[PDB]
Amino acid sequence: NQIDLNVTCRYAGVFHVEKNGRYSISRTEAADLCQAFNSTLPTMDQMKLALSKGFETCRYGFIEGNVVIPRIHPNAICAANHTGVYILVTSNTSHYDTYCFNASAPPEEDCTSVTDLPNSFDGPVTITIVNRDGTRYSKKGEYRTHQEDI
Ligand SMILES: O=C(CCC1CCCCC1)N1CCOCC1
Repeated sequence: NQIDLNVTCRYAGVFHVEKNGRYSISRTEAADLCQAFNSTLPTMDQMKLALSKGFETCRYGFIEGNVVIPRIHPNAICAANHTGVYILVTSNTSHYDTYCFNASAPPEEDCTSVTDLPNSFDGPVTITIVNRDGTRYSKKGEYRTHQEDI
């Protein structure tokens, strides 16, 4: 009973979270997952400020109201070579990664590692935070509040 959560740098408090190395989070699970990091789904304004500070990924993830990819450098295989906060318009499917926003993070680029899952609740799952540099933090708990996500 294990969940891997790959996390990034925080940019103006915004960061990316990928679950189990594949697109696998529903919108309900995404809000619960950010709450476990004492965080919320970013607003579009919060995401645009994060982009302006250096944030980009090559993965679709939820924000409040949309599924997006923040892009700085054009790349043909990331958001069809677009720049800016690219918004997914047409998809058949419902599961993506998520973005999260923590208001207490530093104002600009924070590329230190994540060393805690501060607001997870009691549960049976071994949850492992995996940083880009490979460092890990594990703790037993749960974050999902909706049965359909378990
Ligand atoms: O776990 C924590 C805080 C513990 C430490 C405290 C300083 C920042 C690095 C790690 N967070 C989860 C998601 O990003 C914002 C905060």
